Amino acid sequence: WCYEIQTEDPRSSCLGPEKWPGACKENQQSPINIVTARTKVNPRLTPFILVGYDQKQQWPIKNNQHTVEMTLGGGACIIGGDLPARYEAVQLHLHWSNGNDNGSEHSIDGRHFAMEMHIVHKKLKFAVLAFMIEVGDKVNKGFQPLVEALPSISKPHSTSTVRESSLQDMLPPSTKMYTYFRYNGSLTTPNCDETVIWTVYKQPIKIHKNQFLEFSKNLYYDEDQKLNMKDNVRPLQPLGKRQVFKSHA
Amino acid sequence: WCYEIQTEDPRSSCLGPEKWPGACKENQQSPINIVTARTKVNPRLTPFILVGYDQKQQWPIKNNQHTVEMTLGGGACIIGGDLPARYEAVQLHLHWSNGNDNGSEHSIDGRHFAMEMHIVHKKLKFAVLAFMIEVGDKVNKGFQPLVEALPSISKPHSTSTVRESSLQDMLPPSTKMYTYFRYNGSLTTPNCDETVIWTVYKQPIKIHKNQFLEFSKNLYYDEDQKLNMKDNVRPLQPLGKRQVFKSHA
Ligand SMILES: [Zn+2]
Ligand SMILES: [Zn+2]
Repeated sequence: WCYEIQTEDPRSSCLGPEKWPGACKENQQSPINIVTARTKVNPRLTPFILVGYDQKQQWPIKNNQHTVEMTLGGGACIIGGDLPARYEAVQLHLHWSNGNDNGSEHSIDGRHFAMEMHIVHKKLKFAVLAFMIEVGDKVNKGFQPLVEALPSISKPHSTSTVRESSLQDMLPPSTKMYTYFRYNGSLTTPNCDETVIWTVYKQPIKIHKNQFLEFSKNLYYDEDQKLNMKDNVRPLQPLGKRQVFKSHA
Repeated sequence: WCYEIQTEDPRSSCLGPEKWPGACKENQQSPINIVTARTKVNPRLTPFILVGYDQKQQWPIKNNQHTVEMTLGGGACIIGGDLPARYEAVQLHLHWSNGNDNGSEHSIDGRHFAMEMHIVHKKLKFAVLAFMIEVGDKVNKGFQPLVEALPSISKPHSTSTVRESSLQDMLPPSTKMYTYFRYNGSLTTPNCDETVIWTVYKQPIKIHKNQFLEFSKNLYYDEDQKLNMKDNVRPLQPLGKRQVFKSHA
């Protein structure tokens, strides 16, 4: 399987998003488009309890042929937030594109952002905290460790390490983590298992244009390093019957 | 009203703890002694949601004639933790003594620590988060801002400001804020209103001996600066009928 952009090469054809196996063709899929005015409020959607996000560590990263995957291994976890149980933070990655728009998978009122960061949590089924990233005129110190380590994982399957930093510094301030949307869905990559509880935050994280451009300039999809990594996003999926909730009243 | 140590001067007598007015003589009072083995577990006592503790600020402090009071004004608040509603963080202060023991008001299994920090929250009746402080061989950077500003509030009613810092850096890591004790009680200073929900944490905060000694060496109880501030603790109160809960099973 590969993203649309990967099937543009005359030779070496492979399965585009429209031809993905597994549960990819099912009913409840992700991403989705959030229509703010149609969301129902649910009081129970109170801010999450972040355990271990304040711990600085050396995070092992790698180019997994689809994105930059940063392994967390349970050094942190989330409790509460109307979740069924406690979830251990397993990994983190991002989806991005060419410009300031049409780079995020989900969209809030038809608007796409520059990138989208996904924090996957394994039920101690999947709790994925999705954040939108916007490009700004200010350097975001919290994203510096990741940016600096990209030049090392240029080649697919490369492995490296990010200097001492915490998950907290990458996320927006806690006073901005009040408003979010919640809905049942699935992974946005094969086999697209429909066992995910999504939490997409309203407030985006802001990084500088140069930190942004650094991703596609350094990462590659293939061994020969001919295709720079970008447009690694899956197109919007139909809402179907499910409802999308908002933490706010 | 004044603490025991203040009634030792031959002249100028005033109301010691045993002669405090208001609700001070009532049934449900604080501090108390926590007997770990007699505490009942309550699942609902999950970690608190800290809102705004990660925000660095210039905190206005003052010697309020009884301790160092650091005003927070609601820049932060707590939600959850089986509390009835959301509580706004109003102020912070400490109680201390002469040595590594017998300096904390509460005690865990008859053991007292060097100091005790109180974070008061106004119901948006009172939610007070109490932390024990232990003296160690390592400098605690998070406590540096407060220590440096003590030399300024030496005189009673003095006012000053603490350099940019956050409430978070003073508290122990989140992975250590799982275990705590909860019980109904009151303020430990007149008028001793019995409208407090206490949360005393098991894991103490560690500061250097020199940061410790800095408190009594700099603060004074009186205008003429004759009595250094220490032993500003109230003696243990009888448990009575109420039960003390533990977050852990
Ligand atoms: Zn993803
Ligand atoms: Zn107190």
